[PDB]
Amino acid sequence: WTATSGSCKGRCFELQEVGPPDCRCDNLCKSYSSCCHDFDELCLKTARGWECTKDRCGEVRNEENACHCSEDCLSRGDCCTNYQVVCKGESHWVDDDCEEIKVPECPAGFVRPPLIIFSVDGFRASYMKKGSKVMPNIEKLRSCGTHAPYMRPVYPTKTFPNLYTLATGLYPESHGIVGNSMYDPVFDASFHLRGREKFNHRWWGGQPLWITATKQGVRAGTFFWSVSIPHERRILTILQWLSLPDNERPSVYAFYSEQPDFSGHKYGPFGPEMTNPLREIDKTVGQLMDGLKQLRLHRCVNVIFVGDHGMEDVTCDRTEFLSNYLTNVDDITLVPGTLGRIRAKSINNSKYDPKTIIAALTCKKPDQHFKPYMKQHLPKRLHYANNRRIEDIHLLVDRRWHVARKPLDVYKKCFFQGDHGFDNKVNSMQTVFVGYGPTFKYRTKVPPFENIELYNVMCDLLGLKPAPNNGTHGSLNHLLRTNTFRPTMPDEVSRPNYPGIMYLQSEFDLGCTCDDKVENKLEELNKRLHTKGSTKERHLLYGRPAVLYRTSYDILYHTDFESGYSEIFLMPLWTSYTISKQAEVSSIPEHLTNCVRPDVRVSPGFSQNCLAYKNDKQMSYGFLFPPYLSSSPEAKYDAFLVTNMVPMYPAFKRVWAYFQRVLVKKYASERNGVNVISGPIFDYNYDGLRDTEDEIKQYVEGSSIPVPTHYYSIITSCLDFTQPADKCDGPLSVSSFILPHRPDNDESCNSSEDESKWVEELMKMHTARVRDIEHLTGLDFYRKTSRSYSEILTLKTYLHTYE
Ligand SMILES: *[C@@H]1O[C@H](CO)[C@@H](O[C@@H]2O[C@H](CO)[C@@H](O[C@@H]3O[C@H](CO[C@H]4O[C@H](CO[C@H]5O[C@H](CO)[C@@H](O)[C@H](O)[C@@H]5O)[C@@H](O)[C@H](O[C@H]5O[C@H](CO)[C@@H](O)[C@H](O)[C@@H]5O[C@H]5O[C@H](CO)[C@@H](O)[C@H](O)[C@@H]5O)[C@@H]4O)[C@@H](O)[C@H](O[C@H]4O[C@H](CO)[C@@H](O)[C@H](O)[C@@H]4O[C@H]4O[C@H](CO)[C@@H](O)[C@H](O)[C@@H]4O)[C@@H]3O)[C@H](O)[C@H]2NC(C)=O)[C@H](O)[C@H]1NC(C)=O
Ligand SMILES: O=C(/C=C/c1ccc(OC(F)(F)F)cc1)N1CC[C@@H]2CN(C(=O)N3CCc4[nH]ncc4C3)C[C@@H]2CC1
Ligand SMILES: [Ca+2]
Ligand SMILES: [Zn+2]
Ligand SMILES: [Zn+2]
Repeated sequence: WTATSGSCKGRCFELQEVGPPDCRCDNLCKSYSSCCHDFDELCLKTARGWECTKDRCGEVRNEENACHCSEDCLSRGDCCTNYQVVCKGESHWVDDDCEEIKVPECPAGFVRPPLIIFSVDGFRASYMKKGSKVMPNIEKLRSCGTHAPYMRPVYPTKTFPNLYTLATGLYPESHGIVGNSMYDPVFDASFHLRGREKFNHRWWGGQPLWITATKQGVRAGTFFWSVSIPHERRILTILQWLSLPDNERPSVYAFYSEQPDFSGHKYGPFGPEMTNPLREIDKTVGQLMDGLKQLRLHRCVNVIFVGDHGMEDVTCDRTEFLSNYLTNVDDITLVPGTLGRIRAKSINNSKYDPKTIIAALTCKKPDQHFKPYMKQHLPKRLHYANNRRIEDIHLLVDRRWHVARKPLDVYKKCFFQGDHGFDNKVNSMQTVFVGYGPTFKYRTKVPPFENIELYNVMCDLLGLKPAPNNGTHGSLNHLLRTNTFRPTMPDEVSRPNYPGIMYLQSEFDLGCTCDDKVENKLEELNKRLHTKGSTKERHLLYGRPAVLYRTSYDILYHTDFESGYSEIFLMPLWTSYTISKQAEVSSIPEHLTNCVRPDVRVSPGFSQNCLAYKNDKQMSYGFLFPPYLSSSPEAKYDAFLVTNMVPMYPAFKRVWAYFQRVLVKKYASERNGVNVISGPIFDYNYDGLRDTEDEIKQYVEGSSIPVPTHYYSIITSCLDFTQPADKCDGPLSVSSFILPHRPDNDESCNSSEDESKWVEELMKMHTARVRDIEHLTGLDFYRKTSRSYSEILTLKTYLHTYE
């Protein structure tokens, strides 16, 4: 109920919100159907239009007009944005040569530079270059300010997940808006694009920028705009707010445009009809900047121009139908489109089974345009699992395609040529970022980065303390002129032990054998130095990783590698080695095929044993440092120590062996040496975070040896590849993966083929950030470099995309 009998007289776009059942006048009262009777008359004036003409100059104030050209208009804060150009012979912002803003130049009574977020829906990254001819304002912002070639959105590359991620710094799995459409089994309620449940507080988690500002004493405009309010009225409302008195004036604002997403759906990303929406957006930017100039704020305000996701070519005829795969199609509910989420239709049907659903969707058609996953097996870079709103079964859909339940869903609901939502590393899904103003750098290109990182920066732009979020605070300090947040390395929690030789061979009863008994002052003193750390500078290039939790572990030195061995998990947490360009691959000699050797530095009670692997018919083992890369015949025996061994499924061994035998040497050649850090990850509860000892769901049968959910590697070299990995003076270059440790290779449909046709493809899909591995392991890498710490943070957020 709303008693709409109140008035918006002197209340137009009020900032505080008045509670029911009184009538509202804010920029969202339309969407709630709760505006006062006179809202349109008073607050949405349209008369005479949005521009001053020559004949309106010095007119007599007529309050009916959308905006004004009367002499009193500047004091009132309500001129049309081109008033000074027509009536005072001033020039448009876009026509001025751009001059570095070295110091904020703000009017008296402005305590901080204000921030304006200019958000544009569906603004594909390539529009910046391809549309630059018809976007002079946006192109001036871009080239004078700070820009990225693109910004990576979050998955799913939908509007609500991405807009709320921008506002919070959180993965959708954490903020709770995991799609445009959601079912919550605990509330037993659905969230829809169209309807009233989406207004409920309970859906929205974390702490968005406007709330963070408010709680810390920084005033905010209201970010959201009812569709029916024209863009020109949005721009004027923001400029009016900027003219309020100091104690009433907000410091942070947002504009939002439904374009170009809206037209993009109809016409495709580059439909010839897409030029006009792009002109229109640019005209709107021009109005803002012209408007700020009039207020003398154009060298004072920080402006962020930012998109939520891109747009792809997608038609009716590229739809896969689940009814061509499943017999029991009427037993399932599908959330359809550019991603698929499946659950049971009724809670009271016990003949429903996910195992059989996945199976029926798995590599069934030669050309299949989607792949099923249990949510925990999705690539960890997507971070899309740890929410009760994300259904257990997920379909990742190929760019350009749809999934639907039955064909009727598509012709009785072609209309559309564009869509988005796909995997967030797909090129067509990337979006834009440009910062312009006093706190941003001048004429600066920065590398691509992810939208989760912005909340932190926007908080810095405003002097705010960000709420806990998924950004890495400091990783974007290179966008900023000043206002840097200067982070410090986390302290190490566990220090390592350094075991010498403490055990005789006969103390071990591991069921292992090795033919190593075939046997020198000079050369024995020398391998002893190797065990004490003499070649650690070669193999541990950036310091040892810090363990950021309470645990018990040993550092183990060898000729060819170094590891941090956990006495709790009975395996290394990490193993580190360097492979130069000149290094040769050898094979595992005949006599050492089944060789496993006891490590006289580590008690039998802290070791794996071979018998458990003998007995467990599903489980085999593999090695973290690869024997294929041993520097010498004598060094090769080090690679067979029971402390270099890790549990692997025979199907996964296929993937790992190819990686270690072929790919590592390939990267060494291509990058001029590589440093490799490899290890296990235990994430049974799929929260992206290291599991503790009491959370391990699977052990090698009959033993306390835990089975990893994933294996990672981090592969570092010199950004300038004319310098070797082990002798790099400058910035570093990195790529990483987090390979799921699966008992079959069902994920890769061509796996019955040679590893050269499918293994590297699988790794690319599971590319990762060093930061991703950090959360999963509780380790901190790159502790000792010659690089600045902010630069290292940037390196840790880097994702190698292969697009
Ligand atoms: C990305 O970043 C985010 C944020 O940094 C990371 O997510 C955080 O991760 C933490 C660890 O996983 C987690 O700590 C929890 O906190 C539990 C209580 O949290 C509630 O309150 C939160 C704070 O709100 C206030 O925030 C500010 C301060 O900044 C205040 O000033 C305000 O006044 C605010 O009110 C709140 O954010 C949180 O909301 C979540 O849950 C709601 C759903 O009910 C959603 O609305 C919302 O979207 C959040 O939902 C996400 O997170 C939850 C997990 O919390 C998850 O279920 C969802 O899937 C979704 O992803 C809460 O309302 C606290 O209870 C926890 O302590 C338990 O576990 C520990 C384990 O050590 C035990 O010691 C302890 O006993 C306790 O266990 C008890 O309960 C168990 C289960 O019932 C039981 O087994 C046991 O026996 C015990 O009884 C723990 O400390 C943060 O909540 C979380 N924050 C957010 C926003 O998500 C994330 O990890 C990062 N991701 C990556 C990959 O790095
Ligand atoms: O104008 C906006 C958004 C502006 C904006 C600007 C910057 C942002 O990013 C950041 F953080 F970087 F600044 C994020 C958003 N929108 C967003 C899309 C939906 C939201 N909505 C709703 O009806 N609801 C969504 C939210 C909300 N608040 N109160 C009710 C409702 C329901 C209708 C519709 C209006 C237009
Ligand atoms: Ca976990
Ligand atoms: Zn969108
Ligand atoms: Zn859209």
